[PDB]
Amino acid sequence: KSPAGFAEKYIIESIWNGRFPPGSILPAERELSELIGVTRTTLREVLQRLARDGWLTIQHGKPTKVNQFMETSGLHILDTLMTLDVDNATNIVEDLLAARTNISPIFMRYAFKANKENSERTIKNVIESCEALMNAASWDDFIASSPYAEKVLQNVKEDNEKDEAKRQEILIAKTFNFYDYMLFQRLAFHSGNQIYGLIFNGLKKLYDRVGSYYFSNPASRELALKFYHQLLETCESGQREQLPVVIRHYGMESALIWNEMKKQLPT
Amino acid sequence: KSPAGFAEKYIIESIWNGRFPPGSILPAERELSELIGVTRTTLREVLQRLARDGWLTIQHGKPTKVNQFMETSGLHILDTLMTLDVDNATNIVEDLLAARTNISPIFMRYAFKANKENSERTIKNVIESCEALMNAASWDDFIASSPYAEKVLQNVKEDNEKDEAKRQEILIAKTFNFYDYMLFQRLAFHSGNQIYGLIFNGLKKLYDRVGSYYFSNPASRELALKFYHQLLETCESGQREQLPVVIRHYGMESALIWNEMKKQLPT
Ligand SMILES: CCCCCCCCCCCCCCCC(=O)SCCNC(=O)CCNC(=O)[C@H](O)C(C)(C)COP(=O)(O)OP(=O)(O)OC[C@H]1O[C@@H](n2cnc3c(N)ncnc32)[C@H](O)[C@@H]1OP(=O)(O)O
Ligand SMILES: CCCCCCCCCCCCCCCC(=O)SCCNC(=O)CCNC(=O)[C@H](O)C(C)(C)COP(=O)(O)OP(=O)(O)OC[C@H]1O[C@@H](n2cnc3c(N)ncnc32)[C@H](O)[C@@H]1OP(=O)(O)O
Ligand SMILES: CCCCCCCCCCCCCCCC(=O)SCCNC(=O)CCNC(=O)[C@H](O)C(C)(C)COP(=O)(O)OP(=O)(O)OC[C@H]1O[C@@H](n2cnc3c(N)ncnc32)[C@H](O)[C@@H]1OP(=O)(O)O
Ligand SMILES: CCCCCCCCCCCCCCCC(=O)SCCNC(=O)CCNC(=O)[C@H](O)C(C)(C)COP(=O)(O)OP(=O)(O)OC[C@H]1O[C@@H](n2cnc3c(N)ncnc32)[C@H](O)[C@@H]1OP(=O)(O)O
Repeated sequence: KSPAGFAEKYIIESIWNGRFPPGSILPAERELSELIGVTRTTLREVLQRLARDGWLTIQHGKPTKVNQFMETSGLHILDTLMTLDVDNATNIVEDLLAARTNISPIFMRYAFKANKENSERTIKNVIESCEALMNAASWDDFIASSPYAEKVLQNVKEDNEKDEAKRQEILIAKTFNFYDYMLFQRLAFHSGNQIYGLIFNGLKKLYDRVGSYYFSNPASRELALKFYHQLLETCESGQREQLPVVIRHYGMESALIWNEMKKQLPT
Repeated sequence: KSPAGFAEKYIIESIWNGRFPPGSILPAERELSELIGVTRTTLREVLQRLARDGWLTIQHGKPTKVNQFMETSGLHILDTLMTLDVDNATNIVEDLLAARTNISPIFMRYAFKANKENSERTIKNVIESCEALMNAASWDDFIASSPYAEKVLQNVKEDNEKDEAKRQEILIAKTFNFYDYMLFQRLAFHSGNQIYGLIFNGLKKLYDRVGSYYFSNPASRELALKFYHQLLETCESGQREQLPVVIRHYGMESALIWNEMKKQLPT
């Protein structure tokens, strides 16, 4: 769908996986254009957006280079993080998603063990809210109920989509993501190790973008809700050993939904 | 024994664990002083150093406040991160160390299964250098040998300690840390998931501060080297499942060395 979007995605992912290492000089524009298979004019502007997003270093009368990162530019991994999306950084997102599956069994294990009460409260609260989000006649109906109408309206907004039916779906997606984030992030802080909770805080904007996209699929919400229940039942039963299975199982099943939805992406 | 260092440590860790949330108002200087148990004039200069380091917001005739950090200031987790050391953020560092123990079995497992050869090569490369660092007559002797004399001189420097005997010891500690970092960071990138490798990159400065301190103890170096060997044997034997045991064991033994060394910290 988008040749410009594809070129941006390729370069970014090439930098990410080390083909275009953070210090290196980018392949010549001619060779780079031939490589990715896009028009030379398209590539030349993609490089400029990519240098504004903080991936590249463009300079008059000099070879284009990949940026050094690691506080070299100062807040150089984060100014780029603001530009990350599902379209242009699919592999970066999937790595984060994989890591989320890998590490969740760790901090949720700590949380169910030292904060058995708090964990159950969190998961129950997410389940009730999500289940009230679904089942509702409309998004407004959900907001009209719910003890946290204020908190949700603060964090969930479209204000751009004007088609009533479409804005409704977007709001449902963002609201469900809102509670998915809450479940993982809050259980992360209940681990006793602030670093797990802090990671989610740092990545909330990207989290919101991918989540609002992922949970626009009804199956995504059904699967997650069912997964939340498994978490609750696993916690109250004190069955630790099942945690890595439940989470990895959900990671697998959510993976196949993700891959079906990965099709139809314009890049 | 440093009361000023303690006050700073208390405040920093209190922000970390949520007692003083990123938005909150700090307790008034007198009460905060009674609270931490340090003289208010000492606390008054500690607050000023803390506001220069980017933790607090002080204003004449107004309540001192904690800073927002998360994206509020935008990319603010780095302005504070550069000031952290073993003295003023002991608990923050211990959280990072625990997380390192928790997650290492994850990305090292991926690396041993998908990169068995490169993993063994990496571990062999680290073991040989460390064993050459030890056994060597001095740091200069290690540098005079070693195929990577240039690379190490680029990354390992004192340039401050004037006692030749003391500077020599510092260089040995920094050099061992150099290879400890290499083992974890490179196996993390060999996991296939760039995010694990990137975590170490982002925390390298703190890693170096803590490591040069930790590996200034000969037993720490002795212990780590033994651990590296076990990693090699775990990889070559293909016994992945043993990985979390080997790593948690080392986490245990390095912990008690850490705890013994925690005595004599001025804070
Ligand atoms: C706040 C905290 C979290 C922050 C985190 C947040 C993340 C928020 C997400 C946002 C996401 C957007 C921001 C992404 C921005 C990117 O950074 S993109 C991601 C890609 N980043 C990368 O660094 C690429 C990964 N790959 C690499 O770094 C390199 O390939 C490696 C792993 C360092 C090298 O791999 P290798 O094959 O094993 O090479 P190796 O044999 O080890 O030799 C390398 C060097 O070590 C030297 N060396 C080798 N052996 C020895 C020895 N025994 N002694 C001394 N030197 C030696 C070699 O001489 C060589 O020297 P150089 O010529 O390179 O200078
Ligand atoms: C870029 C890569 C990443 C980098 C990443 C950093 C990397 C790292 C290395 C650096 C190293 C330096 C290190 C620096 C150190 C620091 O500068 S940061 C130190 C700590 N910073 C923090 O932000 C810790 C913050 N902790 C907290 O905010 C809280 O403890 C928690 C855990 C999030 C909340 O606990 P909680 O009891 O479960 O709270 P909860 O029940 O959910 O209620 C809170 C809100 O949720 C709402 N709520 C509750 N139930 C519902 C419901 N059903 N529906 C809707 N709303 C609800 C409530 O209404 C309430 O609303 P608010 O009135 O507060 O606005
Ligand atoms: C933590 C903080 C991050 C959070 C950062 C926040 C930002 C986050 C971005 C967007 C946030 C939106 C979040 C809301 C919207 C959704 O919730 S989107 C949800 C969509 N779901 C996904 O994309 C799936 C994520 N990916 C995954 O969960 C994992 O990659 C999968 C699918 C479970 C695959 O697991 P895998 O270990 O990575 O790969 P795989 O080789 O197939 O599995 C290894 C198996 O072979 C064996 N094996 C182990 N190692 C190896 C090896 N190296 N080679 C071969 N075999 C191996 C193992 O035995 C294992 O089997 P079992 O352990 O079960 O016995
Ligand atoms: C993401 C960042 C990556 C890292 C990026 C590093 C960069 C940041 C700079 C530092 C880099 C310098 C490094 C170079 C210089 C050295 O090499 S310094 C190394 C010195 N060593 C240390 O400081 C010790 C590190 N700490 C550890 O390894 C682990 O905390 C320990 C010592 C193994 C113990 O932690 P633990 O496993 O979580 O707790 P533990 O009770 O002993 O055993 C686990 C049990 O606790 C229970 N538990 C229940 N609730 C909890 C809870 N809330 N918490 C803990 N355990 C719980 C569990 O049920 C669990 O059950 P089981 O395992 O028995 O089945």
